[PDB]
Amino acid sequence: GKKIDFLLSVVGFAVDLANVWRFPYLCYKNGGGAFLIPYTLFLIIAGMPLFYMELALGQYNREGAATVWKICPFFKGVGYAVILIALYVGFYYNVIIAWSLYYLFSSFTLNLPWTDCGHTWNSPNCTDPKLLNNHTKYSKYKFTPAAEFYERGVLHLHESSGIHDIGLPQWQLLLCLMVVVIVLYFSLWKGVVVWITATLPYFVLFVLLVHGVTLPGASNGINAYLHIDFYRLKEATVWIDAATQIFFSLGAGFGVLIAFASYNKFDNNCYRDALLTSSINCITSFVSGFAIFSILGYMAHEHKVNIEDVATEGAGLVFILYPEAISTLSGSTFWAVVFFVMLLALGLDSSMGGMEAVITGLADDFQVLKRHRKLFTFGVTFSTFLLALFCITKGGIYVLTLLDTFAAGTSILFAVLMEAIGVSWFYGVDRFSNDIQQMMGFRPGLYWRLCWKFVSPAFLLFVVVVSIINFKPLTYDDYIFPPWANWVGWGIALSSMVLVPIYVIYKFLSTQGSLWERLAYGITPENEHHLVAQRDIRQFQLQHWLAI
Ligand SMILES: [Cl-]
Repeated sequence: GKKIDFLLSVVGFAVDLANVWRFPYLCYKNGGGAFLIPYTLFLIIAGMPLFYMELALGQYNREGAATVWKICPFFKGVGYAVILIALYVGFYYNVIIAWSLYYLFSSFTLNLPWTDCGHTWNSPNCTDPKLLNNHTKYSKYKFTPAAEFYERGVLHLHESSGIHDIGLPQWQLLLCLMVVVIVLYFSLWKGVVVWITATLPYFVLFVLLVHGVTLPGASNGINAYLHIDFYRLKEATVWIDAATQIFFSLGAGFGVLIAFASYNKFDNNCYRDALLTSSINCITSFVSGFAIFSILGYMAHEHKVNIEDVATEGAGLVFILYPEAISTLSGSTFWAVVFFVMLLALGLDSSMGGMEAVITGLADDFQVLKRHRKLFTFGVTFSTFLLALFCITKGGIYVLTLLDTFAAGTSILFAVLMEAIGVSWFYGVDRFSNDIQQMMGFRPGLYWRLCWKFVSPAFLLFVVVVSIINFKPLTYDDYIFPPWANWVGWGIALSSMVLVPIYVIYKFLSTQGSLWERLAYGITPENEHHLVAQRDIRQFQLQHWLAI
């Protein structure tokens, strides 16, 4: 009875829109398996400890992303940075849900629009494998009925020459975005059915696996998935992608975990939560990759194209793959409806989590907003609506790619690294362990403390540095962005990165007293500031810095 509720809760917590939409094309962009090795390694080493850290911080301090830094006042800039990262992601995260709503609306028919050519949106080059009996060597084969539908009857991308000619918003995606935004606002306006939003993703995935294994070309897709290329592992692109996707799927670095845990019971078991979430995430990622590559092998067989060229490597890979596998099921209309309802539910839940992450973080800092949740929610929602309108234009896919590349890459990694440093070195891993013992009754093991203090920061710093010194100019399949687009993306990435040093400078300059007094007040918890006048600061001793 109640244990069923516990199950539903944990499984729903372990699923995300990321695992269903983003992981497929990141695994396919790399070799598959070659992406799972770095994925699992980083998952354990950095993701599990930092997920546990964020949950414990939120639970113990009962604060959001920003105000939780009363323990170490100099990192409120890190809190602000994660809130800004969360605000940036929503702009394009809400457009991926409008796509799901459009596909659901298009799915209410006995002849799915992506099954064959002959529609108003099909180009003369549309090739239906059933209606007819090569393809360069390194193009992405955009002439299939499903790709044609996605890019011309939904995106209308054929009316944009690049990110310099995005055009005007598409009026159908406009209505879908309006509906999504209204639903979010009315689901968030009055405070902080989910049963069927945690079981459906696994039923869909199970059906996908079982059915796609038994397809004419799935064997070669599985063989490609299970073949590992280490010369790919020697490039750091896979490592950067794996780290970013880990922090996307687990929800760390967005302020969502801290805000959600601020409402948890003080005695809730965070260690069990972290273990279960990480295990489910790993298993789900592996199964999702398996099914995705089985479908990719099927399409490679059907279209007589190389597996590396069958589908796009960016956002929309799912909107091509999943319709193409649904069209081969019996009663495909029912399956399309079910699948796109599943996508809508998952996306709405993820957007609600992120928007709540932002609203709670900003309301804890300013009480006026906390007293006017309706108006503040409306403001956040309307800003998101406009900055997402930017992404539903004819060239909106280019803007979405730029955002999905730059709004949480080196920025989210840097923010999580700063969180770990502030919690482990300046606040004290020993103090954090004592707090965890006070909450849950047992102290964290040596592995957790080592990961929090040395291992996870080291790997995070390595990946952050490598993502900067080894930066590949942005591209969308065969399209190469103009040089200024990369500068715009890097400015977007820095807009949140610079909030940490800027706030450190501001806090230092605001505090009164001599240099040492200002430093002590900036590194001491606000509830122990009376000790500063007594010249009793742990951080000014070697024992604090040599503590694990
Ligand atoms: Cl994932």
